[PDB]
Amino acid sequence: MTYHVLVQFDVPSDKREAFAAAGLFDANGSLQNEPGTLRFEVIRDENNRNRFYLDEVYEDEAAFLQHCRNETIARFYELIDSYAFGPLFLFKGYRVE
Amino acid sequence: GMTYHVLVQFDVPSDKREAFAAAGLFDANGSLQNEPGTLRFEVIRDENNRNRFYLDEVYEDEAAFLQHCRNETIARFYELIDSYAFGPLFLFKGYRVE
Amino acid sequence: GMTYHVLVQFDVPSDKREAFAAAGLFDANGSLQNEPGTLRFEVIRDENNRNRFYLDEVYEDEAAFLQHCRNETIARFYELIDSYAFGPLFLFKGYRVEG
Amino acid sequence: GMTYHVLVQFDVPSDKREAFAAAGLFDANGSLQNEPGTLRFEVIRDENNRNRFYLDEVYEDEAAFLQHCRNETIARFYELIDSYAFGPLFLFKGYRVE
Amino acid sequence: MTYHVLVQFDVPSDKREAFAAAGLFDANGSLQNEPGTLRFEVIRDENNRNRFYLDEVYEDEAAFLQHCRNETIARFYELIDSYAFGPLFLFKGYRVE
Amino acid sequence: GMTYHVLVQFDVPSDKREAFAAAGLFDANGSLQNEPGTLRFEVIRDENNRNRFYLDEVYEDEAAFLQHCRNETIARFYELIDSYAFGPLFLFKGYRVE
Repeated sequence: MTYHVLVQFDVPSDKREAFAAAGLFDANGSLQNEPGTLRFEVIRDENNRNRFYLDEVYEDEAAFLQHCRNETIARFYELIDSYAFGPLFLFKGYRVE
Repeated sequence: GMTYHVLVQFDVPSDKREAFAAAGLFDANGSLQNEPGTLRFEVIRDENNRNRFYLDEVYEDEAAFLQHCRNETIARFYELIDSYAFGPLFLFKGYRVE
Repeated sequence: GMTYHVLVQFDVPSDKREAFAAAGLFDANGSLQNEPGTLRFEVIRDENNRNRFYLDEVYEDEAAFLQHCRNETIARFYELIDSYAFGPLFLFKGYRVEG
Repeated sequence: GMTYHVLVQFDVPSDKREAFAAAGLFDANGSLQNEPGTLRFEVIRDENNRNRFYLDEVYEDEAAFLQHCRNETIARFYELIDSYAFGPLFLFKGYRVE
Repeated sequence: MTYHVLVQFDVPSDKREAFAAAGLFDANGSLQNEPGTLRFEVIRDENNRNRFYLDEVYEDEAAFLQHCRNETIARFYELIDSYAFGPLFLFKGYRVE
Repeated sequence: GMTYHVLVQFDVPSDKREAFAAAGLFDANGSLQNEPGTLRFEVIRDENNRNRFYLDEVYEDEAAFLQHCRNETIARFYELIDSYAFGPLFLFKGYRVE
C-alpha cells in the first residue's frame, strides 16, 4: 500500500523557470536523501504555463510525514515562498493492490 | 524523458467500491500487457473519501494516449462502470519536467 | 447591453440521462417561450462524462434572472429532477464584457 | 443542431483587467471575422471577482475547435496575455442536447 | 488560536433525513464529550438539497486529530457508510484573531 | 435556529498576507459591531497555503446577508483589497440544521 500525494502550484508568468528549478531541487533532494521516497515527479500543465504538479509516492504515510519534516522541503519552501500560490493538495491516497 | 501524464478522477456509490477497484485493475493490467506506449497506470483510492478513486496514467507521448483511448481495453472498462460511475473528470494532462 | 450570464452544473445517475435531458429541455423551452428577459437557454452534455450536464443561460440583466428564479418554469424543473439529480453547482454568474 | 461548446477560465492581476478584456475582445472579433466554423465567442467577467474572466465559445463540431486552436487569432491572443495571465483552465467541453 | 475544519458530503435524495440525523449525532456527541471540540455545525446547501457541510472548530490541531480517533466519529461513519459520498475536506486552517 | 451561513475564499500575493488579514479583520469587526443581523464573522488562514484565506460568515437570515452586502463596512473592505486580491469566490451558502 504505497502512499500517493498529488500537489498543485501556480506561479507568475515570469517565475516559470524559477519554480521548475525549485521543484527539481525538491525532487532530487528527496530522492537522494530520504529512503521513504519512491517517486517524485515535476509536471507542467499542457495548456496552463503557470501551473505545475508534483506527483509523489512514498512507502507509507509515515514516510510522507517524515518528508514534511525534513530539510529538503524546508529549502524548497524558502525558494518559492515569495511568489508561488499553493500548495493545493489534489489528493492523498493509497495504491489499490 | 518528457513523458505525457494524465490524471483521472471517479466517484462511485458506496456499494460499488471494490467493483470499481476490480475494473480499474483490469484496465491497468490489460493496458500494460497490450500497449507498448502505455508506460504507467496506477489505481489509487482517496485516503479519506471512501467513494473517490484516481487513475494515474503515463504515456510515451500524446499520440500514445489517444491510441489508448481508441483501444479495446478502455472500451471494456467503460462497459463495466457505465451503469454506476461518475466521471471521468480529468484533473490534468501535462508533460514531465526533466 | 451588459447581458447577464449564468452557467449551472448537474450530475445524474446513469439511468436518468434521458430523464434529465427532457427536464432540461423543458426548463429551456418554457423559459424562452414565457419570459421576455430570457435571451438564451442551452442544455449541454459533457463530452466525456455522460452523467454531467451544463445549463448555459443568458438574461436581459440581473433583474431578469431574479425574475426567472421566481417564475413557474424553474420551480417545475426542480420538481421533475429532485428525486435523482445532484446539483445545482453554479460554475459562475457574470456580465458580458463589451467594447 | 448538435453544436460543440468550450468554456474557458482565466485569472489576471488586478492591474491587468482592462488589458485582458481588450485581448479577449480581439480574440472574439478576429475569430468571428475569419473562422466560419466558429459560431460564438463571448467574453464574460465574473460578477464579484473582477480578476476572473470566462470565454464562452461555440463551434459547429470538434474539428472546427481544433482548427481555431491552430489559427492565427489564438496565437496572437496568447502573445498578448502571456506575461501576466493565469490559465487557461478548461471548465468543460461538451455537445449541445437537441 | 482555534483550528477550523470544513467538510462536504453528498447523499442520495432519499437519504437526506438520515444524514441530517447522523450529522446531528456527530455534532452533539462530539461537543458534549470532547473538551477540545468547541463548535460543530451541520449546514445544508441553500440550493443543492443533496449537499451538506460540517463546520467544525477545535482548540488546536491535536484536538482535531483526537476527534478523528474517538468513538463518536466512528459511529457517525457506521451510520452513513452505506450511502454517503465523502468526506471532501474543503479546508483546514487557523483563525486570525 | 436556522441561521444563514456564507463561506468565502480569497487569494492574495505573497507580500499582501498581512494587508489582507488586517482588511478582513476590519470587515469582521466593523460588521459584527454595527450590523445586528450579522451574528458571526471569522477570518481563517489556510493551514498550508499562506496566500489563501477564508471568511466564515453567519447571519440572521438571507435578508441580513444581503443587507451586509449593501452596507459601508464591506465597501471599505473592497477598497482596501481591490488593488491586489483574487476573489471573492463563494464556496457555499446554506442553512444550519437544528
